[PDB]
Amino acid sequence: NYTDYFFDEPAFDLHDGGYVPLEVSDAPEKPLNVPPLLKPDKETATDVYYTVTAEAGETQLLPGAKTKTWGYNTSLLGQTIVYRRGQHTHVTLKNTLPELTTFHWHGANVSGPYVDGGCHAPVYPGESKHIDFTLEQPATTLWLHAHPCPSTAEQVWHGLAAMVIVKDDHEASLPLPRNYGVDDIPVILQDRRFHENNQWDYRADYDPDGVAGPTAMINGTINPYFDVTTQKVRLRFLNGANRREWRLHFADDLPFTQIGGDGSLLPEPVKFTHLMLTCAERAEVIVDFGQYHEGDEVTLYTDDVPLLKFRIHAFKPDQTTLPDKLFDVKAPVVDPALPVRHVVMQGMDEGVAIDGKKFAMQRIDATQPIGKAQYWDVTNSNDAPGMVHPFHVHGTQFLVLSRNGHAPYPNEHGFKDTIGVNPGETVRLLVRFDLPGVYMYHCHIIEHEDGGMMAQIETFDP
Amino acid sequence: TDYFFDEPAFDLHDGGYVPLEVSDAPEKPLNVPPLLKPDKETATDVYYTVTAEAGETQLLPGAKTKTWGYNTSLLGQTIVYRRGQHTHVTLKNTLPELTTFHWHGANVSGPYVDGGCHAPVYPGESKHIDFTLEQPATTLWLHAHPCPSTAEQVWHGLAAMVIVKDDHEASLPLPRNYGVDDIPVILQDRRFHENNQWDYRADYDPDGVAGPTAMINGTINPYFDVTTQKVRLRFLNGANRREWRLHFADDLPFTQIGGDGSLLPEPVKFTHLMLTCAERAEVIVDFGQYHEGDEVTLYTDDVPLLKFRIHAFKPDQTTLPDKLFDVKAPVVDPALPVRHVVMQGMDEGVAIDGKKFAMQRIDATQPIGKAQYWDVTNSNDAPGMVHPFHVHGTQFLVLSRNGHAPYPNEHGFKDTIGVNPGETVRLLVRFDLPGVYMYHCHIIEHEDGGMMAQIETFDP
Ligand SMILES: [Ag+]
Ligand SMILES: [Ag+]
Ligand SMILES: [Cu+2]
Ligand SMILES: [Cu+2]
Ligand SMILES: [Cu+2]
Ligand SMILES: [Cu+2]
Ligand SMILES: [Cu+2]
Ligand SMILES: [Cu+2]
Ligand SMILES: [Cu+2]
Repeated sequence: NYTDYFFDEPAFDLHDGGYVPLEVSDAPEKPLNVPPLLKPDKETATDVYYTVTAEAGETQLLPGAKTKTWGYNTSLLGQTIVYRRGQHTHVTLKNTLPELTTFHWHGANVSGPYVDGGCHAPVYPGESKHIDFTLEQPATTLWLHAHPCPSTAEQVWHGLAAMVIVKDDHEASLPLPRNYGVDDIPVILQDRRFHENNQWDYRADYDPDGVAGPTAMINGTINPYFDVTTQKVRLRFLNGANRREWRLHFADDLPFTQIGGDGSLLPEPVKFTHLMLTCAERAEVIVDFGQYHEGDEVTLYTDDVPLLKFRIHAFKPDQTTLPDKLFDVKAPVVDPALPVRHVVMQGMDEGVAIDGKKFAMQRIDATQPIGKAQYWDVTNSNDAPGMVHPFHVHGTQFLVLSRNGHAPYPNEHGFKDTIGVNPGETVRLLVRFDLPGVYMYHCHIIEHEDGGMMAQIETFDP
Repeated sequence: TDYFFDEPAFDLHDGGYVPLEVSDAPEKPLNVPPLLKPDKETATDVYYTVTAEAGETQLLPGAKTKTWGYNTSLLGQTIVYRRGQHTHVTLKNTLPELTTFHWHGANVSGPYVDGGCHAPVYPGESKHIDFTLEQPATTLWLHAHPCPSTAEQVWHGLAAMVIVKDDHEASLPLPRNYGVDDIPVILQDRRFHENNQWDYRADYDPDGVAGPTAMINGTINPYFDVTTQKVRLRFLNGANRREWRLHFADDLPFTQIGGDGSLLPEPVKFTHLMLTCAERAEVIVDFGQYHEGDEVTLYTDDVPLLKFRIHAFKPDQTTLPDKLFDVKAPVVDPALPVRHVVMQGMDEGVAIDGKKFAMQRIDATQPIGKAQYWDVTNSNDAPGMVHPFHVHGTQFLVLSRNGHAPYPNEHGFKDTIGVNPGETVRLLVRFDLPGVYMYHCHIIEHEDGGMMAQIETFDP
């Protein structure tokens, strides 16, 4: 009788003092919302042009009154944005909100601070900005969300997040579900607390160690079910919550195989029955429903709470099988002239800090040359009252070398931008920035990021 | 119209104007904020702790209203500063959000002491500032200044009066007994929601937020017990947008003695006085013609704000002198261009010189100790608002309005001027200290919407 998850059972959120259990909503079960693929304004093989518009509106979530929500090219979350490697991407960023926002491309190898779209890329109500870039990184699932400093939390809670899919030649060649909306779906995992008139009140539910409500919400849907019409289904899991951790497993321990992480395909497929994700992490998995019959419903659960029902229909057999090797991880060579960087995440509540300091806009906390790989030792110092801190770094994809001198977890051998650090643990990352800019590095529990557990590094060309 | 401003441009002609309505709530004594007791005070030094905190205040019957304040649940204890005295303040933030501590109208360095956009104080942390004011006696105030949102934080209730004492003002025949005959009159409005709670974002409007319930020193339907013949009222417009058009029953006269940055050169009689956001005006009222039990109401437009209950009082036979203060105007540096500042737009198109505020961008420079002319224009006409233009880290003089005389109460030092639609005012502006100072419209929703720039001052 042990935990089924890789992380440290005592550190789990369910052990927190102000832990909010998930509760099942009485709302009607309804089809999972699959956000439309965002149609480009114009597209050639060399160039793509998109308009992305932050906007306030209303969404039917619970029965009765509609919930006031924000979203991208929609009233909640966003239309899914497809980018291609090597394709000159051109984006118009339009803000029609009553408040100034930011357009952060979490996981995008792009310049900073302006394209990156973090704390220093404000966009006022009414005005537009124009960005352009060519991603040179592997196929993966990234995402877009707001990133004012503060409050990233409030804006994400309002509903500013959208899945971003990055396509490439290698990933296209592999035998994988790719029919978006049919056998390949977003699974954006969030929670909310609904107040009177089914409205949200971030500030009423504020907690300095993380905001979480009882009602799970997947792709802006309550009590979702999904209609399976293929044997294999591809799930792109994104933890878009402000603090909650998802411990994912089917009711009957139905196996699934993870094929992707944050920043790339995994080098090899990894079989799971139980998958934990901290804030901002992604995991792409293939589920096989071949043992089931028409009419059966297999339910996906987080801990002991049902999240997502899969209604099984008729499907043609799928004989295909995954290769031993999905992707070639080309590790950089550490620059020997560089020392080891030590980053200590510390404190809790309003005490949060990185290397003894709260985030300041005008202060540069670190530098690193472009093109030069470096070992980062990252430490979560919190003691017994412990929390798994998802450490994130803008403008790169790192490799995970060790966890307390031991091997990294079996699903951490590919490229990642976010790694959960257990209380007391030091992890070692191999980090390289390709481009010049100012990039944030922070805990992706968003309430702590708004509270000062954020710092910034400047990359430069020698 | 009895007021100096342009009647067509008044707020009550605005598109989504919100008229004040009188609350059904019972009459009660005007809250007079206590004077903040120093930690330690000598003749050369003073040491304060200012704590921004969150709590609950009984404002209407039923549930309490969740508010913010400095060293209290709502607004703040009145802070006293002396010219030439080394002041030592400790800023403590116990709010669940980050904030700022701006000393509106204080000649202090920027950008840290100024406490503008660049001076964040996180939850749980403390900062330490020290300074010495070399400016005349007047009424300043303290309030939150994150960029953004100043408007949200001021709404929550973060404002407090600040009194600057000096030797000249002490020597004058003025009511000076705080809370007895020398009172704050902090003029605000609010909209009360279910369970008497405020909700800024529900009430939001890009052209300014106004609610229908007047609130004076965090009091609803206040009355004040007059126990002297003369009473000094320190008017402060702490509203987000609303203009106050002040007058008494019977058209009882009052005398303005001071404005934002100084006593007026001479006293100015009024029956009707108008104030835009962030303006302060100090007036003496005389109730010598009234008797035991008489009530005199102070109105904005047709709406009662404050009831003065006259009691028996000793006759006060003192008259004010012809001259209150000497205004020593700096001379323009002749080698220096006229600075043209244009406030444009309304709603989401608010801008200054065609640009929205960028926290990394310096829009202007000026040498310390050299007075320059500032021509400030308000472009919007037809749908027009009186824009109260404000400059950090200085006290300017008003030279002209559209090439004509300034208003009768603009011959003193000021930090905030109401500019009518289409109007160019000329200011004479000098900066004593080096720093980075914001200048902006003080209709706060425009401030937050980007009608703001920043100037940098340097030693030549
Ligand atoms: Ag904790
Ligand atoms: Ag208007
Ligand atoms: Cu992110
Ligand atoms: Cu990011
Ligand atoms: Cu970030
Ligand atoms: Cu101010
Ligand atoms: Cu100011
Ligand atoms: Cu304005
Ligand atoms: Cu200001």
